[PDB]
Amino acid sequence: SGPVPSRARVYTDVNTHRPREYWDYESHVVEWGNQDDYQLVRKLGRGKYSEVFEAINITNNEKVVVKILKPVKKKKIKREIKILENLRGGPNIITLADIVKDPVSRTPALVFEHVNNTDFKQLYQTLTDYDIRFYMYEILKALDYCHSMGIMHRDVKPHNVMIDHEHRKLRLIDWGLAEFYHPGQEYNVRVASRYFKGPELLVDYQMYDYSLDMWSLGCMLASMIFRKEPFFHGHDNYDQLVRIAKVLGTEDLYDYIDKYNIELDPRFNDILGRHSRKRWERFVHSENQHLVSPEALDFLDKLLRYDHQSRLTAREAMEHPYFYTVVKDQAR
Ligand SMILES: O=C(O)[C@@H]1O[C@@H](O)[C@H](OS(=O)(=O)O)[C@@H](O)[C@@H]1O[C@H]1O[C@H](COS(=O)(=O)O)[C@@H](O[C@@H]2O[C@@H](C(=O)O)[C@@H](O[C@H]3O[C@H](COS(=O)(=O)O)[C@@H](O[C@@H]4O[C@@H](C(=O)O)[C@@H](O[C@H]5O[C@H](COS(=O)(=O)O)[C@@H](O[C@@H]6O[C@@H](C(=O)O)[C@@H](O[C@H]7O[C@H](COS(=O)(=O)O)[C@@H](O)[C@H](O)[C@H]7NS(=O)(=O)O)[C@H](O)[C@H]6OS(=O)(=O)O)[C@H](O)[C@H]5NS(=O)(=O)O)[C@H](O)[C@H]4OS(=O)(=O)O)[C@H](O)[C@H]3NS(=O)(=O)O)[C@H](O)[C@H]2OS(=O)(=O)O)[C@H](O)[C@H]1NS(=O)(=O)O
Repeated sequence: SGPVPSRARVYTDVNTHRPREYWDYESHVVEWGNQDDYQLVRKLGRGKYSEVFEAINITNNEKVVVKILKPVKKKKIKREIKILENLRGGPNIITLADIVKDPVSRTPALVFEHVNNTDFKQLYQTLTDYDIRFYMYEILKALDYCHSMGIMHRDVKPHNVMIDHEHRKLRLIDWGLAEFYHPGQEYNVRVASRYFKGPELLVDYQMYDYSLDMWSLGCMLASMIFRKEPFFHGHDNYDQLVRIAKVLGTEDLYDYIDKYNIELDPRFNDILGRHSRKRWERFVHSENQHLVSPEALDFLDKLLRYDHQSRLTAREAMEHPYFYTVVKDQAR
């Protein structure tokens, strides 16, 4: 009889009470600049939607990052630009410095403040328990800020968390998948990376909200305290839900399905089966035990829930005992 509607527990009508210009990005007017103001120094990477370069601003010798966008709908470019502008200056949000076009190619490119990146692959094993708590708290600052501004990131993963460990700075980047939250809107479930997709994406429930990001955060946390990246490592979008079900159990999954009257893909009942909810001690061993504590397990359990409404909000997560010490150290 159709899925049951859902509304965000927090920041439900933030966009409704703001002026139309804030969230109606299709009508945003962009003043494009000349990319000749920047000389590309070196290539940093080739992402899924763009190519990234370290560049120099020849007008003031500023080190910057130039993200030349691959051919995509101008609607998405406007969306990312508008979101970056609305969030500019927020805590732990990457800063859009300029918006330019190649004078000959007319290809759009976004200019960002430079951040001294540290690769998460080599940084995982460097992180102590306290470092994990600290950087999780910083990510929570960024997520709560963007959620309070009516925006869900929809692509939270280690690749999109730049960390300067020398100065303990953190930036949440890559807002090309972010969207404005509007109550009752049905969103595309073909977003985010497979390993960090919330169950609502895998079962094709389109009326999701900021809580999606929180699920992603949980996944990240599970990979850090357990030293298993990625934690839910599925072959495809169906095997991803199967890998989740083998940990969280199938009982809560089918309760979630029935609560929202979600029409499950018939190829799921052939592979989901019946699984108990595993205790987290199952994943603890001598190599990761120093990163696991009762507080970490309680926090992670409150993040990884099938029901998106029952997940902690970013603000609620910032108040968990797992971060107490961090908060204590931040009062200095
Ligand atoms: O520029 C600059 O910057 C510079 O600056 C400075 O330097 C200076 O100035 S001062 O002042 O300072 O001195 C200078 O130098 C400059 O400026 C100047 O100049 C320039 C140049 O000159 S000339 O010579 O050239 O003139 C200029 O500029 C120009 O222009 C501009 C513009 O235009 O803008 C630019 O361009 C670019 O970009 C753009 C954008 O931008 S913004 O701003 O906006 O950001 C773009 O455009 C876009 O596009 C187009 C086209 O298309 O082509 C148009 O559109 C239109 O049409 C369409 C059609 O369709 S069809 O169908 O046919 O195809 C429509 O529609 C749309 O689309 C479609 C499709 O796609 O298909 C669709 O979609 C979707 O959806 C649907 C839905 O349905 S239902 O069913 O649901 O109901 C579906 O169906 C479908 O299917 C889908 N599709 S798919 O594919 O996906 O599947 C729809 O329909 C839609 O979409 S949406 O999204 O919207 O929804 C539409 O609508 C239309 N529109 S309108 O507007 O018209 O109405 C347009 O135009 C647009 O669009 S929009 O959206 O945006 O609106 C373009 O393209 C570009 N180009 S390129 O080349 O690059 O590519 C630039 O800049 C230039 O150009 S060029 O060419 O040159 O390059 C300016 O203006 C000046 N200034 S003043 O002021 O002075 O004048």
